[PDB]
Amino acid sequence: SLTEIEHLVQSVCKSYRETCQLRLEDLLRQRSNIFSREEVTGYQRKSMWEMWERCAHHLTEAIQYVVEFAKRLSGFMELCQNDQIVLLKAGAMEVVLVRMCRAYNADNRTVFFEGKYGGMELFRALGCSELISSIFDFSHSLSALHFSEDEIALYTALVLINAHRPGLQEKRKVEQLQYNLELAFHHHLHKTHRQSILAKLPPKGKLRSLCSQHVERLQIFQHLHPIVVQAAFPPLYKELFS
Ligand SMILES: O=C(O)c1ccc(/N=C/c2c(-c3c(Cl)cccc3C(F)(F)F)noc2-c2cc[nH]c2)cc1
Repeated sequence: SLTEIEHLVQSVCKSYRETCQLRLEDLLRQRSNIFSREEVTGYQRKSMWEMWERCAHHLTEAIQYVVEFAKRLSGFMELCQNDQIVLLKAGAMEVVLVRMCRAYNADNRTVFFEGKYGGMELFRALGCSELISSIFDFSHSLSALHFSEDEIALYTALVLINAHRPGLQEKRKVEQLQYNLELAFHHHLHKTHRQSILAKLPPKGKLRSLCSQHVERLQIFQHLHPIVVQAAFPPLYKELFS
């Protein structure tokens, strides 16, 4: 049934639109709005721990939007809670990292952060320059594809719905969702004459390794300087915080 796959594309893109935080038109319109040298120095002089508090708050919010995205994916709520948590634990921050490329400007290597665009030197006080550089580099590689909003929506749905995640109890049910999302993505790329991006997408293991380094650093900061989380998803919170 072709209309079932067309309906799936529509529903995935709708969930993405309802959870994507900033509209692409707003991000693009703000590209000329760049932090001044005075404003960059103000961020660099902030305590590591204040920048950590700010970034942790932004990342928690971003994860929560990804959870809402997943909750609206067809069939996700029909998975058992164990498998929902397995998939979100493994993939929600990977989706956050992919979503960042929308807010990245490859021409001056800046990201939209707290209302204006700034380079990675904005984050100097965190003392994480290698991680920050890796995140910027990863956003650069995606942004060069000119990833469309529907491409991000369908691709990030597949980042989440991955039947190979260790620990799933109902692997056949996740497989069925994955196959339908794969078909939705590939059908959409053919319709829009964008199958050329398939060979240019991040290779196997690159997003995994970047996310692993990223979450490891967040866990170190949270151990040294715990933040208060506006916790909305107790089963997921319990897996990440201790
Ligand atoms: O509302 C809720 O219940 C809820 C629950 C969990 C949330 N995020 C957990 C985080 C964090 C993280 C962040 Cl975002 C900030 C500070 C410290 C961390 C730390 F690393 F300590 F966990 N990093 O990766 C994840 C993650 C989530 C799914 N897969 C990976 C957010 C909101």
